[PDB]
Amino acid sequence: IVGGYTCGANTVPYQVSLNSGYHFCGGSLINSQWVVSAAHCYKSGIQVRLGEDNINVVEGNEQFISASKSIVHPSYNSNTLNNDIMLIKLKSAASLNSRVASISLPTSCASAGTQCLISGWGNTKSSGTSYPDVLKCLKAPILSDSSCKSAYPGQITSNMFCAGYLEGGKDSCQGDSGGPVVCSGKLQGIVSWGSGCAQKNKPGVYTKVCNYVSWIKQTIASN
Ligand SMILES: [Ca+2]
Repeated sequence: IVGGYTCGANTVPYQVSLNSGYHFCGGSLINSQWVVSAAHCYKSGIQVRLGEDNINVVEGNEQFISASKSIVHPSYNSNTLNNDIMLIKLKSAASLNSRVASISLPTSCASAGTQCLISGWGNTKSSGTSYPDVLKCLKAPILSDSSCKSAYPGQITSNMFCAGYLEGGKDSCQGDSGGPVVCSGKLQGIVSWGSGCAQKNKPGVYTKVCNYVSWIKQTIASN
């Protein structure tokens, strides 16, 4: 997260870290056994880390649970990043408490202009590299479909939205990938892609979760 703030320990209790020996992506807990992340975050041997603030210190509220199964969207296209969404099932149910909680799925898609909360342990610099140990947060508005398509001509599908600040300075970034965009208490986006981070006229692009709620529910009902 570039141009964000320290969230505060466990105030984003649905935020997970995916770990394969190191943090490599975010995710969102949607019930005690299931995490939503980005398909471009797929790898084998994922451990889900719940209840994290400082990802490099055991602070006492963590739950580490290995993935039992990953399910990349059937229509995920790694070339265009269309359908950039994946489900991860946990080997055991998380213990839900004040610091480890699920985030609601949307029933209807989010309004343009809605201020949303994006979070993660990704890079905090535009130009250069610095990865934080504690969870960072950013409040960012959903941009219009027209400004999104103008920013990335030919590349925006109906399964994507832009959020952020056209002037630059505030954005998600590498390492935030797969993490949540929460609007009005619902998981509306997944951190997916963008040209650089926090650059003028190059906002963040997010998976539009509301297009996926039928597939999420049918998948969780069968696995
Ligand atoms: Ca920790």
